Amino acid sequence: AVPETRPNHTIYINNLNSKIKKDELKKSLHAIFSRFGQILDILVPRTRTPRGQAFVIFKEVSSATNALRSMQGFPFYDKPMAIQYAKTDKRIP
RNA sequence: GCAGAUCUGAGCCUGGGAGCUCUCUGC
Repeated sequence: AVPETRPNHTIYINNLNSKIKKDELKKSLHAIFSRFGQILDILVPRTRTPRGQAFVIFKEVSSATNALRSMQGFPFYDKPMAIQYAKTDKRIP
């Protein structure tokens, strides 16, 4: 899937390491992405099979923008993160 | 209904994974 996106509060990360427990994955994504700004939630959706996908919802769009740029392709648990803006913002105002 | 659960529950769809349904648990 290669959808048209535009900046919003939420980034979509895939190519994550599927061997990492979901609770540890959430804590590690929080620790590394909180440098860019306040995080409202981190979602790791349950899929029929493990697929290495997560969403990080930032309080400010600028935080998402800087995280997307800075962390694109960066190793996380020995795999390069692939990052996009979310197709549809997951923030709940 | 809401929230969770599978490399540690399942059937599909897909066949270059942001898909669907079920089952189970709590409320």
